[PDB]
Amino acid sequence: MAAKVLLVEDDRALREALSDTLLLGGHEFVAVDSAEAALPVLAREAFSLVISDVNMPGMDGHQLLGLIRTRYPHLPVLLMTAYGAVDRAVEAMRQGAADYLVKPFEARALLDLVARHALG
Ligand SMILES: [Ca+2]
Repeated sequence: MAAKVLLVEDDRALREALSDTLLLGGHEFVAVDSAEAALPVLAREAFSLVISDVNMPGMDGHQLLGLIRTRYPHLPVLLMTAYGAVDRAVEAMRQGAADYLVKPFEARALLDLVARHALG
């Protein structure tokens, strides 16, 4: 029943709360703080789902998205952001993001997102 979730979030505080929720739902995860840190991990381990922040000190989530859609065509990706914008949400969906999330969102919503979108 478990999913293995890659979590990409530069905010310490939100990263830990999201990890706490994932565990609550019986889910394996790896948490990194940058898209640049996510790429080595994506080549080491298979994941059922990627959840990435959009605004990060480095490569941004839209660039990580297009990069995951290239190398891992099977991998669902959720984008989350504090600064939502309609045009960029449209572009992420057009590129095959599973969802485009404006922060914040309750822990039970994140577990429903994983169930709706993770492989398995
Ligand atoms: Ca950020």
